[PDB]
Amino acid sequence: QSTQNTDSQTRTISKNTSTSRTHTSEVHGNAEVHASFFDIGGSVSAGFSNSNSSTVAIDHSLSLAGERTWAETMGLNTADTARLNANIRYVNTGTAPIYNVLPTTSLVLGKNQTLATIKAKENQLSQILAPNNYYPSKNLAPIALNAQDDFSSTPITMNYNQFLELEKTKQLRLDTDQVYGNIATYNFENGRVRVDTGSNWSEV
Amino acid sequence: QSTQNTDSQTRTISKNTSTSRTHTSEVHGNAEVHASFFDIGGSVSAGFSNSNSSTVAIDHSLSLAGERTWAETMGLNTADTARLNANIRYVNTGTAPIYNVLPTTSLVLGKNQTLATIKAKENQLSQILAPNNYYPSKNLAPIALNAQDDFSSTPITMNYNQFLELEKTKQLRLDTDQVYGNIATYNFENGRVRVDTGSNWSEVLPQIQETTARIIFNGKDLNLVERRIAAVNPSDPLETTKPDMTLKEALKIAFGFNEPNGNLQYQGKDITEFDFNFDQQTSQNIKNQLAELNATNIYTVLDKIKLNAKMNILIRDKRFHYDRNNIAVGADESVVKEAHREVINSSTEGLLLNIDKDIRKILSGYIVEIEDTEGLKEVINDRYDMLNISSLRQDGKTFIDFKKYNDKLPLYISNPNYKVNVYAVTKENTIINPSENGDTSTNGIKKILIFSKKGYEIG
Repeated sequence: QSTQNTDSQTRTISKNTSTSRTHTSEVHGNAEVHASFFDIGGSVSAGFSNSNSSTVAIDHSLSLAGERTWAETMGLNTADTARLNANIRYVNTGTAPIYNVLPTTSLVLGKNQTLATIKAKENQLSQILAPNNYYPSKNLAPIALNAQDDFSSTPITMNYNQFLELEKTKQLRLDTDQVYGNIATYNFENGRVRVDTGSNWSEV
Repeated sequence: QSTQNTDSQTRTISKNTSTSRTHTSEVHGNAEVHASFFDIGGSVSAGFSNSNSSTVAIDHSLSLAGERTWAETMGLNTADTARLNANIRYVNTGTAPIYNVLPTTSLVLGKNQTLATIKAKENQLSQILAPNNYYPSKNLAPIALNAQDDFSSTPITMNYNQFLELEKTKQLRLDTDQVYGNIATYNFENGRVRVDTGSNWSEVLPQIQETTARIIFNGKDLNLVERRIAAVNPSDPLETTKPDMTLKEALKIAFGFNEPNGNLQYQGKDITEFDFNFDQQTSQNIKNQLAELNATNIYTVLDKIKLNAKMNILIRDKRFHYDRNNIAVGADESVVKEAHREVINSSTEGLLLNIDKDIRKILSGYIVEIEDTEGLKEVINDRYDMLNISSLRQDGKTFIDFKKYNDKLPLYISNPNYKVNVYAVTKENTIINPSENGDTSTNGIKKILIFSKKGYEIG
């Protein structure tokens, strides 16, 4: 949205001049009946008047125009109406811990109208998820997911009709499709439990 | 935003011409009555006038229009209203150093409204974080985090409603979710300690947490010091291969404690002036061990307390009361003034006296009043914000500057007899609230009374 304010002061200085030439004819008539005690008369008259005028004129003028303009504009794109951001936590109810946790989740509207399918990026990585624990911990606030893309440079987009349906129905559900994560194994060499980045729980 | 200035000069040269043709009719009437001494007349008249005109005209015209236009425009996008930038430092309170430090942090609004979660990028890398150190060092300025893309080419974004809520509430908190970082190991080949980029402390820290007892202690300058000591889990056969750990041996090796006269001591202070705290599992196990040992005082049997894995032992100082976060804050009325009495010479501008470094951290500020012989309250400078009157010294004589508010000049002794009182406020008494109503009469709060001397005695 944008607002525009505009002021405008206009000084208009105007000149005018004029001439005019009039030519007037005229034909008059008259009749008359006079009456007295003993004197009665009558009279008939007619008149022929020509005339000719010429009017020469000139004008000067000023004008001071002050204007204040208020304007407001709201642009929109129907394909990119809304951007999303999820606040989510990770829960381990299992028995073994899982390392380098990257869940694959899904934003879904309605019955089964899937908005988007997003794999967890490097901002969303969980190094350790021990069992009976949360990532992040319960005292802390949940994490934010707002980028479908890999290098995470694109927000999660919603078009117009889905935006209207979301603000009407308020039904936006989240599915956990699959979870990536590695095993750390014991080393008999030095006792140190080390992560194999190659193996994952998907195999197991 | 953009501003536009515009000038416009317009020359309008205009022509006009005209004709007109008028056709006029007219019907006149008249009556007349004349009267004289002996002559009376009357007359009736009527007139029929036609007429016809034709007016031919022409006009020329100029116009000079000068215009100056000012314009201003402010564009905005509601999804990308604000960009953020954090100034942050890295602190190592641990014991081993960590290499190639990349913390994963989180910008959070409100209660739990998370703005963003950002992993530290290559601009934000810390090569070394030795314990008891900062990255960067304390003399230098903290580092700037302002990026989201793993390639640092996109700034962190805030929309409109969050921007309004931030400028209203000013509540923007920062969470440290997890920290990436590597171990450097010793090489027996050439002695050179080398970084394994493959291994990280993520592999190691839960192994330490699940096998040790944790003890937190704050007797060294009221600072929470955490140490984990390996202790036996009986249900794990490999874990039972360790030698047994009594509590007293653990406190000796972990905190530098000693028995210089057969009595366990931290520095010159007895262990009996420290109190113990346990979570429910550890407290239950200590209860069971004391039930088996048939003893009551734990302080007598510290050489017999068998420790186990996953224990948690908080050891604090009884004299100073603490908060929810176990930060030092302010002791009992039997502690404050019980020992803050020094024999020193009174003076103007301020009070040169030596306050113990531990004790001073529990005081938020001081209140300076003057008492009449009969007894009258004329506080020298009131309000919470001007409360702080303490300073730092180069030889150990922590000042209380009484010449802070009197026009950058000294205290007003109206009479030599006039008593000069200086009091202090425990962090649990005077609060963080600064000038809520601007009134804030310092009289209405818990004040202890440490220094009280006569002005004439001052000389």
